[PDB]
Amino acid sequence: GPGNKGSSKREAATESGKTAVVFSLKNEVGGLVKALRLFQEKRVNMVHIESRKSRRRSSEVEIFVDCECGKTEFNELIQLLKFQTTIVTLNPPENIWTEE
Amino acid sequence: GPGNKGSSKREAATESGKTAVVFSLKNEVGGLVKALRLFQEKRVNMVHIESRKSRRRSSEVEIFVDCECGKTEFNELIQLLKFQTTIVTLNPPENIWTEE
Ligand SMILES: N[C@@H](Cc1ccccc1)C(=O)O
Ligand SMILES: N[C@@H](Cc1ccccc1)C(=O)O
Repeated sequence: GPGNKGSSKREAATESGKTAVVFSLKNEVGGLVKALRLFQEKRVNMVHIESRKSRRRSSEVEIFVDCECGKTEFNELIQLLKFQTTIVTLNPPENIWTEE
Repeated sequence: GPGNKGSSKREAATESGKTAVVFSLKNEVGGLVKALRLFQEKRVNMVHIESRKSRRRSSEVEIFVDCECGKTEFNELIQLLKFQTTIVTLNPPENIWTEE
């Protein structure tokens, strides 16, 4: 039975998609690592990360995290992130582009 | 070697500048948080962060971290970062070039 062939195996996938969420936190040191460690807990790797800091004396800053993961996993992760801070923006900042 | 009790009431803002370093790590999940937690240890906040992922099947990825801190503190931090991975790129001056 086993050991016969199996040199190649195709895994099914539910198409492809991306997820992104804007997470806000205090401009404290290490605030970002606590936000990203949650992604590590769910074993979700990020593909892009960008932080924006305003000079309007804002105590809080917005950090954009882009990652690819299942929508269910994503929703669960977002719910955990929402615990730390209220997230009302779940859209990417396509308004601002970067040279990259 | 603990010092004596005292307080530094002398401060100077004569020295000012920015620091940046390119830190490379494996494309593992949570690799970035370990890199950034070191900044937290030195109480260094980052002002900009950007990660680059290639599709050339590179096991390692390069993450750019920009922060403002003392040069001495920065050098010490870099030395700690160098422990985790060899860093040969330290924000090179690609703006100018020479043909020596
Ligand atoms: N994929 C790695 C490195 C990385 C961080 C952020 C953006 C892109 C890549 C991680 O999740 O730690
Ligand atoms: N200043 C905060 C948030 C931040 C992260 C990265 C870039 C800019 C700001 C921190 O160091 O966690």
